[PDB]
Amino acid sequence: SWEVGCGAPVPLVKCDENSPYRTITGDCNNRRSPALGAANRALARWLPAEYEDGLALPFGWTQRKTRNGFRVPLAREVSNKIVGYLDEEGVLDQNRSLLFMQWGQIVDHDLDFAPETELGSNEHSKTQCEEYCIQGDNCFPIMFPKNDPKLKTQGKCMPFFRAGFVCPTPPYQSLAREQINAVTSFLDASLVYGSEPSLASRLRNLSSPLGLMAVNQEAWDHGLAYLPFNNKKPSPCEFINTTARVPCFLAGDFRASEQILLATAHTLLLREHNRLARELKKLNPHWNGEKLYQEARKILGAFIQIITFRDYLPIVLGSEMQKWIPPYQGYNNSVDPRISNVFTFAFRFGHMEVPSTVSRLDENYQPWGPEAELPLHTLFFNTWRIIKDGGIDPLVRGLLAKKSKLMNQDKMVTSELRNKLFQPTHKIHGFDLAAINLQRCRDHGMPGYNSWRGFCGLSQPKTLKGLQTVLKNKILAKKLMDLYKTPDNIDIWIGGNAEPMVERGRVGPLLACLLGRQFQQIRDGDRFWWENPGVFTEKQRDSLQKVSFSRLICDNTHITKVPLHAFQANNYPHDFVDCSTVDKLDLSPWASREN
Ligand code: HEM
Ligand SMILES: *[C@@H]1O[C@H](CO)[C@@H](O[C@@H]2O[C@H](CO)[C@@H](O)[C@H](O)[C@H]2NC(C)=O)[C@H](O)[C@H]1NC(C)=O
Ligand SMILES: *[C@@H]1O[C@H](CO)[C@@H](O)[C@H](O)[C@H]1NC(C)=O
Ligand SMILES: *[C@@H]1O[C@H](CO)[C@@H](O)[C@H](O)[C@H]1NC(C)=O
Ligand SMILES: *[C@@H]1O[C@H](CO)[C@@H](O)[C@H](O)[C@H]1NC(C)=O
Ligand SMILES: O=N[O-]
Ligand SMILES: [Ca+2]
Ligand SMILES: [Zn+2]
Repeated sequence: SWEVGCGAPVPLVKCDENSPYRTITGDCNNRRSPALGAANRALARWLPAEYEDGLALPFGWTQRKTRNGFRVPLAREVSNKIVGYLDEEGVLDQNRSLLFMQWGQIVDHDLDFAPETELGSNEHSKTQCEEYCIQGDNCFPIMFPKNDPKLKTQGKCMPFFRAGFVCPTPPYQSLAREQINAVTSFLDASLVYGSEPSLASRLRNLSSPLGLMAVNQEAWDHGLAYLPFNNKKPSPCEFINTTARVPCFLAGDFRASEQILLATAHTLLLREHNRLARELKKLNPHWNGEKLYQEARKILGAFIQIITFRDYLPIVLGSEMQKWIPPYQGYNNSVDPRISNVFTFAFRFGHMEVPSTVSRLDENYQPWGPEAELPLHTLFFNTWRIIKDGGIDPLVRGLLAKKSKLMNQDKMVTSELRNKLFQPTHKIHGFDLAAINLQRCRDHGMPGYNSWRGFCGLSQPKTLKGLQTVLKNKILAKKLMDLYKTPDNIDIWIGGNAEPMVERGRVGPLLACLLGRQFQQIRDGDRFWWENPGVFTEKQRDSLQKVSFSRLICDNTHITKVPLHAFQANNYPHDFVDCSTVDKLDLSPWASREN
């Protein structure tokens, strides 16, 4: 009927239908449709894109173009009036560790990245957006409202660049603009291994045939490995401390250095690979490098899948888990495994779970030195604090022993992200992630709040009194109505995040539906789902049932006291046990004898 062919990246690699291992690109997962859930393709559209001109321009682009007859509010104004708060006292989640926040971010980076556009190589267009706050082409600046403190110290706007779109990088489309997913849609450790062959090979330790990943040679961690440095310049991790001059790390995912606990999580995954691979080699001395790498990569992918679906999702979705993600029934080649455009906003519920400080703790899980607790904003693109301030062990104790922020209708996003965010190319701790999220919703042509309520079979408030009942909050509903005029116009990120949480979950009804549908699809539409008969043996699944974040720590750090349930709020030493009492990963079922 139409032309579902459009594609410049058209990697169309040769599919080995006999391959026991994933491609890096995610091609060849679906036999009938080989590019399905592959990287560098369009994000899936669950609903048609909504742009000001029907094609590509965001709502808010043209000041004289209403949405449903109302001006859309400035992203930064919604952020100041609704998302911001002063008092960090009483904000912490009494039953979620900081690792619950951190694992969310890890799983997100595995599933989606819509990278900002670039046109040429060296343009004035780049700085002209920052410098002159001029809207045009892929410059879509976040303008400050009249009373904004940042107007006094930071100029007229926050620079913002439109997300890249599929087919051309620069020329527009006759159909609607579709944003790219740069990573594999499968939950497959693409953030450890990469989603492009090139990056994927640039990262491996080929030198030895042991199937190990490439490590920092310039620096080490009390025996244990560092991610290699990206020695590309200019380095944002260098720029935040020109003295220490420590570059960003080099991971499967370009975002790995964005904050120090992400860099930490990633470090442990570079590690557990090698712990697994070496264990494989001891157990299978005949196996070559490929076999150890590919088999190592496949055990790590299975680890992330299990932690995500057994430990993480049930305490996000709560009473709604069983409704959207019922027990697995095997692989369904008819399920669309693509990450949706809306999911990339839904999964940003995580921004409301980030607390204002990060701690380094000791063996007695006590403050580590005199500057043990640090403000989050000092830790963006910060690699020097890991290398020159005691490696990742003290940060990992913090992940276990400290708590996530709880989402709160009156305390949504900490000022560490809402006012002090650091972005590369940009020299300030002065960005607003909430404002960015709202601007990006529009950039991506997102349907409004009630389109999504409708999509999920939920009520669609049309008046102030309607909104008050759905949000169970008069003041929040009144502020949203003063800004948006109609609930139809509420940006999905703030609409979804404003809903009271479901019984025993950390998101409201709308997000539970959007997140739950996506997670159900990425499991059921995945030919390499760990539990799909023929991916792993009866005996391996008995032994993969064993895996744990508690054990991943024990086995790749010098930490010897851990919680059993590492995502729940754990207080030392009362809710902690010694590592010996924690089920280990019995690799005996990977034992190969072919003689
Ligand atoms: C300190 C922690 C974090 C920082 C500094 C951070 C920062 C960012 C930034 C700068 C973006 C890009 C925004 C844009 O340009 O539109 C982003 C996107 C995102 N963040 Fe966060 N974030 C954090 C934690 C989390 C957590 C905990 C989650 C989930 C549980 C999460 C999920 C996402 C998702 C899904 C996106 C969109 C990814 C895409 O491009 O497809 N983040 N984050
Ligand atoms: C790939 O792995 C090899 C073997 O594990 C690494 O070579 C070793 O490097 C360290 C320090 O550079 C030495 O302490 C070991 O004794 C070396 N062993 C051997 C057998 O060479 C090599 O550095 C790794 N390569 C990269 C680029 O990360
Ligand atoms: C830069 O790092 C050095 C250690 O290399 C540290 O002593 C110094 O305090 C750092 N400065 C800043 C501003 O972070
Ligand atoms: C496979 O997926 C499609 C679409 O979700 C569904 O209609 C079909 O019945 C599924 N097959 C099974 C056995 O569930
Ligand atoms: C804390 O969370 C866990 C799930 O991780 C749950 O089983 C437990 O009941 C919760 N504890 C409290 C005190 O609410
Ligand atoms: O995508 N990082 O939050
Ligand atoms: Ca992936
Ligand atoms: Zn700047």
